[PDB]
Parts: sequence; C-alpha cells; structure tokens
Amino acid sequence: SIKIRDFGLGSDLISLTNKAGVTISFTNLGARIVDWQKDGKHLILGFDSAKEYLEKDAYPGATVGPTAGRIKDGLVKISGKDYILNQNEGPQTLHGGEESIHTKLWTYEVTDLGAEVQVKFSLVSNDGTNGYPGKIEMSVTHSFDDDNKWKIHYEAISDKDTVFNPTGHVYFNLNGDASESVENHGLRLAASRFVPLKDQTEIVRGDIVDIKNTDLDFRQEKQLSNAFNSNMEQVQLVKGIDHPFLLDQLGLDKEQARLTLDDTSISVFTDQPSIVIFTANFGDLGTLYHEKKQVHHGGITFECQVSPGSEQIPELGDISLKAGEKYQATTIYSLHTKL
Amino acid sequence: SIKIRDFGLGSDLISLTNKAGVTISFTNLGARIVDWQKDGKHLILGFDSAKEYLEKDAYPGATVGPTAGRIKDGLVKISGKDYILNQNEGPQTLHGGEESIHTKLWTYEVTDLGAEVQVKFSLVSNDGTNGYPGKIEMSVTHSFDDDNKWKIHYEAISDKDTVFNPTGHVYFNLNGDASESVENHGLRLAASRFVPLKDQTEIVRGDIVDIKNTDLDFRQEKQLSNAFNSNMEQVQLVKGIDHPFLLDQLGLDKEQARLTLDDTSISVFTDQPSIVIFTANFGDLGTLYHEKKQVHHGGITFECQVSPGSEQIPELGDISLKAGEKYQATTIYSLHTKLEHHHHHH
Ligand SMILES: OC[C@H]1O[C@@H](O)[C@H](O)[C@@H](O)[C@@H]1O
Ligand SMILES: OC[C@H]1O[C@@H](O)[C@H](O)[C@@H](O)[C@@H]1O
Ligand code: NA
Repeated sequence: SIKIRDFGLGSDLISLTNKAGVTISFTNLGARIVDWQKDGKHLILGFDSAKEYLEKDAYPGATVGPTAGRIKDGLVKISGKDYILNQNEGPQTLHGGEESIHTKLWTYEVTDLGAEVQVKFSLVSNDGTNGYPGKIEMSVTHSFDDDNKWKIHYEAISDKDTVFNPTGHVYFNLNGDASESVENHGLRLAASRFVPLKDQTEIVRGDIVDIKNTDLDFRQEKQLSNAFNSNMEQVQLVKGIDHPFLLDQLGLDKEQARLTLDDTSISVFTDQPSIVIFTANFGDLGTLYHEKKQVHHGGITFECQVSPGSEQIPELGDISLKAGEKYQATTIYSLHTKL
Repeated sequence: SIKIRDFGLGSDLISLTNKAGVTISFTNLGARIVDWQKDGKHLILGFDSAKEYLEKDAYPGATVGPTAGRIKDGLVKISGKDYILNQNEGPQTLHGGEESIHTKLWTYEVTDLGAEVQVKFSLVSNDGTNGYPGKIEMSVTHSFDDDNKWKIHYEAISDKDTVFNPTGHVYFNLNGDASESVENHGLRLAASRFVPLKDQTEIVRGDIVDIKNTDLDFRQEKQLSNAFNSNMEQVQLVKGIDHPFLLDQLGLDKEQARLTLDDTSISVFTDQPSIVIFTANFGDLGTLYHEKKQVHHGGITFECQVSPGSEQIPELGDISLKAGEKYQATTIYSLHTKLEHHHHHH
C-alpha cells in the first residue's frame, strides 16, 4: 500500500507498507526517510512534520551533500584550482554547507512495482550553488520491498568538473524511543581501520589507524557500551563515536555492518568504501523526538560514503566528479526479525 | 474557501474562491499563478499539471529571478566588481539563468484572513547560485481578496551585496482559449517611452525611444491588433511586443495599465518603474494549453520590474541589493466588470 499526504510547509509524506505490514516513509524535504516501524515500534529516529526538521535538526534521515562530511577550510581542488565551498561550521564546509540539499523540497515520482515500490526524488544543484561547480542533476531513489529491504540509489551528472559524495543520514534506534541509549545494541562492522579526528573541530587528523585491539574493533560483534565506555583518546574526544571506518572488503554483496537489539537487526550493504558512524553525542541537548527527550547516545548513523578527509589523505579516495560522467551510489538497509 | 491538492511531481495546487465566486490558483513550483477564472472562463494561460510546465514551458505564470529579463554577457557590477552570471541564452543571462527559481519547489504557508487569503512561498537562493552572491532569503506572497485583487508581494534579504529584480510572468488571454489571439483586446498603458532591443539577441540597444503617436502608443486605449499589424522596426524584429515600457508616473496608486475584453478588464498597479510586455510571439509553435493549440499572439504579459538593460542604461535604474537590506516590491492585478464600453469585432 502507498499513501501520500501533506507533511507540512508544502512538503509531502510518502508512506509505504509492504506485504509483511512493515511501514517506511519518506518526504521530499531533503529526499529523506522519516519513519521505519515494525509492529508499531520505530526502528529509526524521526519527526512528525516538516517544521520539526527545519526547526530542530535538519539532518536526521536526510540525503546530505553534495559532499558528506567535513571539508577542511571549505577547500577542494578542482582542475588544479582551489574552490572555497560555503563554510557552515567555523571554517569547515559540513555536509555541503548552509541551506544545502537536505533543506530543499525535491521533486519526485513514485513507481509501484508490486513486491517493490520506488520513490525517485530529483533536484538540480545550480552551477556555483554553495561554491560547487555544476549544474548537477541529482536523483535519490528510495525503495522498499516485501523482503524488508530499504535501498538508496543515487545518480548524478554534472555539466562541469566538480565534487560529489553524498550520503544518507538516517539514525537508528531500535529501542524505538530517543530517550533510550543505543548502548544496549550490538554492533558488528567489517572494518579494521578508522580515521582519527584532529581535535574538537573534527577535521581529519591526517592518519589512518589500525583498530585491531581497540575498543573500536567491531569485526566481532560487540555491545556499543564497550565503545561508549572506552578511555580511547578518540572516544573521549567526541564523547562517543563520530568517525569514518574503512571497509576491509568493498562491494554491495557483503554485509558491511549489523546492528542488533534482541530479535531485531539491521544489516548494511553499500558500494561505498567507508561508513561514517555518529552516535548522537548530544549530551543534555535533549532534542525532542515523538515527545521523547533525546538522550546522549540516543541514536546511531551508518553514513556510507567515500571517507571525509580525502583532501588531506588521498589514500581515502577521490570524490571528483568529471563533467558528463554518471555518478552512481547504492546503499541498502535490511531489516530482520529473529523468530 | 481554500483547497489544496497534489499538482504533480511533488508540487501542490492551492485553490482559492473569494466571496464573489471568482477562483484563482497557484503552485509552489516556481511560486506561480496557475489559473484565474470568472464564470468558468480562464483569464490567464496555464497548464493542468506540473509536468506540463516543465515539459512545455516553465515560465508561464511563474515568479522569475533573481533578475528578470536579459543581462548582456551575464555581466553585472557588484560593489565595484564584475560578476558573470549563469549564461543560458547565448552569452546572456535570461531570467536568472538556467534552472532558476521558476523551476524549484518553494515551501509555502497559507494565511486565511477571511476577506483576503495569502499564500506565502519561500525559497533560499544559496550564495553563488547561478553566480549570484548571497545567500538570498526570498519570499513571494500571492494573495486574493473579496475585491477581486490578486496581489504579488516580494521580499528578500541577502547576506552579501548582490543584484535583485524579480517579476511575475503571468500571461493574460481574456478569450479563455490559447488558440485565439489577444489582438481583439484593448490596451491602455501609461507609458510614453520604450526600450528598443539591439537585434535578435534581444539585449537592449542602448537608447530610450519616445513612442507617442506610434503604433506602440497605448496611453489612450487601442486594440492590440494596432501593434501587431505595425511594421515598425522593433515590432518586426520580435514579431510583436517583447519590450520594456517606461512608466510615465510612478506609484502603486496609479492604474498603470488596463487590458479589456468585452465587459471584462484587468487593471495593473505596481511600485516598479517599468512593465515589460511580451505577446507570445511564438509563430507556429502551437504549445498546447488545455488541448488548445496556442496561436501567435495568443497571450500577453505585464512583467512589472526595473527595466532590463540598466547595465548599459543607468537611467533605467539600479538593481543592486545591499547586504542586509530588505528588498520589497508590489504588483497588483485587479479584475473588474463593465468599467467601460468595449464592443469590438475582429
Ligand atoms: O553528521 C552530522 C552531525 O555531525 C556531528 O559531528 C555534530 O556534532 C552534529 O551536530 C551533527 O548533526
Ligand atoms: O520572457 C520569456 C520569453 O521571452 C521571449 O523573448 C522569448 O522568445 C520566449 O521564448 C520566452 O518565454
Ligand atoms: Na505538498
């Protein structure tokens, strides 16, 4: 079943219920996931209207870009030339800058394929928008299937050499309530390295660190409590996790990560090289979600993308997008229920 | 009464009915007017869904900007420095460039005041978008009242010094059918001067021409056919009208123009200094409007704004916008019946 309704400020809410009766919903404000529920229990964090996102936090569930993450001093090099992108966090360009793609109303079209339903959101980033060369014609297709598979398929094409590395900013919280820490969830992650941050500004420090024998080694499932409790300089620095993890084996077929709570689990697949994990290290902020005051550690992201900091650590990758080249990205979140 | 519904591609249609029973409609796709009807007769040109605007022509009824009209070589001078804007028509920047504001989904909120209903559309033009310094927080409020007044109120504030001069691209056609030429309509226009274009590229020529007593003199109402039939150089150049007219007297209180067909008339008021008129000089194109093949001269605009060409003709004005200054503009289109006695045949 498909249902579309007003979500506020002219935005729409497209709700998809699969054969199993699982519900997922997205809004064109930011080509964003709003909710994901099973048996009346929320799996992710989300708000109840457009205003909340714009007033409270515009990142949750959104498509963020054109470049996800922090870009040092807002600087990228394009065709040997420096370009300063819009600076929204101190001198850094965070998730594409101020009033980026996550705050725009994207156009969209729904395609019902039976066992699968797709919602194709579209938006054009004008040449020069927030400093980014273009125009960039972008699309983000969010699909939901009878097997409880939520897929994100990105496509983009630029009229000019530019940079492109968007991501999905959903926050999971299998407790189905923001006031409950994800400390009790188990996390498995197929990455043997992480990218340390330099300091409170959060720019990449410059090195790649081996995570073997650290509280950040999740190759073997472990309770997030372990990481939250760690004395690791990197953990103390952010008061949780806020880092890029480097995947050991690339390709969409491999289950890159798994998040579990009791009988419920979410598997992560992507064709991207890294997963940026942020554990909602908000302290006392207490942002309200469904009337629940959010707790420190009340959520966790799995931002599949090329790792931030490639401007300083080329080994991480190259987010360059040449004119006329067809950018593609695929990320899958698969829901399972232990029976 | 107000109604809302999906208009296609995620856009919405906001429909108003005033106490007199007059209906008007708008979509957030380009903070645009979609229809205006009197007794089941369309007063303007418009399509039936969002895809038609995007597939056929994205300008009709839209809010265009940041700068309406043609900017030669896309060059503007901002606070002493030159900036090249997006070039979408040869080397010119036409209507703010490619995939501009008329093509975005603006957010909106409706305020019901009873006798008047306001539909405020909002959009942020990021710093650097299409070459424009910014960021610019814009809003376009389209309102309709029991007095048959359709008002357009623009507001904007930029973070940086930039340029700003948007307009409303509504096309009237009192025949209620695009396949019927507006040659049969009477036009009165309070302008003694116009701005000639250089050639087919349509940039301004450089001079201001006096049009008194020519076929482009509408001070005293005359049929549009007088202009269309004219062999004046400027008319032949564009195959009709596609020009800025300079208002002789400024102020929102003055009826600057009036378009009449039989008992129906549209009056134009504005706080802007010129009205750019385009008479849908599409020749044999035939874009379909409600399944009607649009005819050459099947429509007419009254885009109130600062005349295009101030880059070469400083006398026309200055479209610059200082960082932190609040820009405002107001244009009103008012519907009336039996104001005068328009009984003609063509
Ligand atoms: O990824 C986005 C998040 O990045 C974190 O480093 C910040 O502390 C959050 O405020 C922000 O929402
Ligand atoms: O104002 C926009 C209009 O300008 C005219 O000069 C062009 O010929 C039209 O195709 C265009 O829609
Ligand atoms: Na809507």
